[PDB]
Amino acid sequence: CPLMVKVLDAVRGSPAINVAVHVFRKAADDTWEPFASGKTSESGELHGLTTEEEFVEGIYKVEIDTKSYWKALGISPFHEHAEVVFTANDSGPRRYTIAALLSPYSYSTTAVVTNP
Amino acid sequence: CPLMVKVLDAVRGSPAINVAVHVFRKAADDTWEPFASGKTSESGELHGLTTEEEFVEGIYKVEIDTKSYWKALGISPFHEHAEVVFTANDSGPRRYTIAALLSPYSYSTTAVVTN
Amino acid sequence: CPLMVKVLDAVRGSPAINVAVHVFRKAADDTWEPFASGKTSESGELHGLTTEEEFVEGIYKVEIDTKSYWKALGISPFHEHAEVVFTANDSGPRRYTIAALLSPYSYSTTAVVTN
Amino acid sequence: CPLMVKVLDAVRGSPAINVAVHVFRKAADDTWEPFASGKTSESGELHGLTTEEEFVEGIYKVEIDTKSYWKALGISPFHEHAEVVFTANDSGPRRYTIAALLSPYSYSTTAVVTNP
Ligand SMILES: CC1=C(CC(=O)O)c2cc(F)ccc2/C1=C\c1ccc([S@](C)=O)cc1
Ligand SMILES: CC1=C(CC(=O)O)c2cc(F)ccc2/C1=C\c1ccc([S@](C)=O)cc1
Repeated sequence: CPLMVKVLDAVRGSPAINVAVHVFRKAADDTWEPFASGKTSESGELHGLTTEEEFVEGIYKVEIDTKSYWKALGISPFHEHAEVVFTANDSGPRRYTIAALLSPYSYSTTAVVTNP
Repeated sequence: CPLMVKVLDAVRGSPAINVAVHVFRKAADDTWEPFASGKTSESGELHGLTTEEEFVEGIYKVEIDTKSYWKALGISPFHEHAEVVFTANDSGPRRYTIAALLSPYSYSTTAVVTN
Repeated sequence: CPLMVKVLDAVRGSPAINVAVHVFRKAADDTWEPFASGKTSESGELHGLTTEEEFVEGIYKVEIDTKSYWKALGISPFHEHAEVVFTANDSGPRRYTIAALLSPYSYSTTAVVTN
Repeated sequence: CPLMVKVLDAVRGSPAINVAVHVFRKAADDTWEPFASGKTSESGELHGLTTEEEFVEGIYKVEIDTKSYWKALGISPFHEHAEVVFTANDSGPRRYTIAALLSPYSYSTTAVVTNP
């Protein structure tokens, strides 16, 4: 599994469950093409977005739909979403975990990049 | 000053100086329109981006060119840029400070909305 | 002002106001000696903790009473307090800003060391 | 496993390996008694610190030895260590993960608390 997302909720001290995530890849014409999407599980994790074969070199945007997550919990958050934009596989195949920590007016995102 | 940006460097423990920042507003057709830009000062701050007259309710994107910042320090970063997308509202508090803390493989962003 | 503290609230997007802060210096016997204290202002800041004459090289602990802050907002927090421990050095930059971002089950702290 | 530590390195985008961790518990006389210690593994994780039986109600301090970690990588960091202080098991047994993200002049710590 070459592309990982893991989301935590800094208000509840829990995984952030059912968080929608949309992945895009920059096309040759410089537009964002839809690449993959999904929702975090009970554990706050999202696996199986892509395969090594399909996950080629490129610039990727991981959109984490934070506003919808917070709204459902009765909180009016600041951000529309978190977007994490990065070049992937530009030195051969890697495994990426995008880790996000969510508060209503703040978020952090960290990448864990490993060589399999 | 309705909209300020402050950027800090978590590796050097300093303001992040000369970081390019580009602000966009979402247009009716859902495309991003350039709105304002600048570079952070020696205090890591960017002021005078817009005015209260111009800064109307709407969706905005603040783009922070973190990749160029790290490259100028000889450090290989993960992100192309940091991206902060939000709705500006007239209701609640109306001075917006977008704060950002930068590491090569991590960033955090916080909004300070005051009266 | 050799040592400043700024505290932000990540739930409300505001300065963290009236947060008690206690500063300690490590004594020769490795015990913590009270050094300075105060409460954050309406801007979430604490100034005038010490002077350049008094703020000598040594190990310091800045304790931020986050638990009481959350309790006053009716929110159940994880931590007893935030704890920031560091060596003050004369060599490098010498205005220290201890910045802290608070969530109920999370906090971040950053040091801004300037010239 | 009722007490978890997981540490990441925000400079290298990797787990923080061989990070020393010391756990203390507040005694009846208000002193910090040594409770458990260990080092993060290749995955940045530390397991097996304690057992449900030994992990009773109390106030705990998790000290993460960040300064030694950074020094070995040739970086002079700001903090001596991270200390995470919390009441545990004060409403019955829980499982705790203390998650830390490290930069030379900054750190964050989040708790993930689950009911088994
Ligand atoms: C070690 C670690 C993990 C691994 C895990 O949970 O399995 C993690 C996962 C997430 F989804 C979010 C954060 C973390 C984390 C540390 C951490 C990161 C950012 C912050 S922000 C900058 O306040 C604080 C702490
Ligand atoms: C109080 C505060 C300020 C205000 C200031 O210093 O002027 C600030 C400005 C920034 F550009 C970035 C962070 C902070 C901050 C606390 C803080 C925020 C995020 C993190 S991340 C999530 O580790 C950690 C600490």
